[PDB]
Amino acid sequence: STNPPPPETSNPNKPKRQTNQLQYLLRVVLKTLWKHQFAWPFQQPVDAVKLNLPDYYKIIKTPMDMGTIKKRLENNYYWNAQECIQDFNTMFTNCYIYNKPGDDIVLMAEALEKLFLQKINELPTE
Ligand SMILES: CN(C)C(=O)c1cccc(-c2cn(C)c(=O)c3[nH]ccc23)c1
Repeated sequence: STNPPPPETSNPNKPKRQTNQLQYLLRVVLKTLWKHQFAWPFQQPVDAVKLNLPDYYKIIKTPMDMGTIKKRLENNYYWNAQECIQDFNTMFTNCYIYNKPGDDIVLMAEALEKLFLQKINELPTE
C-alpha cells in the first residue's frame, strides 16, 4: 500500500548540539556498523511496499534505521548521546518485534547489536 513519511532527520525547532560523545557515535559507532556485511537492510527505512510487508507499519509505530541515524548525527539533530543510543535500540527492537525469531533478518540485527554494544561500551565520558 503506502509507506509512512520517514522519520525526520532535522527540525527547525529542535535545539541542535555536538558533543564528543555524539562525534564518537558518528565517527566510530555508526561507521563500524554501516560497513558490516549485514548493515544494508538497515541503511534506510523499511520499504514495506517493495518488501511486501503490508502489516509492517500496522505493527511498528516507531520506525528507525541507520540511514536516519546517520543523517541525524550529520545534521546535529540530537542534543545528547542518549537520544542517538535510543534510536539504535529502537531499530533493533523493531526488528525483533516484527520478525519471527530465528529469521535471517533477526540474526543480522543480533550481529549488528552485538557490535553496537561492543562499540558503545567505550563511549568516552562527557
Ligand atoms: C534479503 N533482505 C534482508 C532484504 O531484501 C531486505 C532489504 C531491505 C530491508 C529488509 C528488512 C529490514 N528490516 C529492518 C526488517 O525488519 C525486515 N523484515 C523483513 C525484511 C526486512 C530486508
